[PDB]
Amino acid sequence: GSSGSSGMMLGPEGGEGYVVKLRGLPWSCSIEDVQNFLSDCTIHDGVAGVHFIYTREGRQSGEAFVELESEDDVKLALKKDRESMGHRYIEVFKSHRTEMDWVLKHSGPNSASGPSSG
Repeated sequence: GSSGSSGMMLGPEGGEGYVVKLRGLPWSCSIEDVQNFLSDCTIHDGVAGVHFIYTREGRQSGEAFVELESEDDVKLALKKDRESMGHRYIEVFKSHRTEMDWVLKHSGPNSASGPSSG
């Protein structure tokens, strides 16, 4: 059985990690709501594992990524799909880390075309 991306540099950068994207979150959604929402999941670094998505203006688009500890967590998170958080509905989306990185760098109200280098 060949599963789990141990690690590789050559070819397609293999630096992804168990992550999930939550949509439909309330404009007042806080790391806490997420942590409890994905209880069945073991978020990595807890609060230090949740990444909310913002617009170029500085608002809460609703999207919010969340890092996990292991694979199982991912499969479990996907179970919280079309869920109900507080007074709204939440939608889980299977995503990797390498992605949550770009989606963020180019999400907040302050991007400035990423870093100087280019």
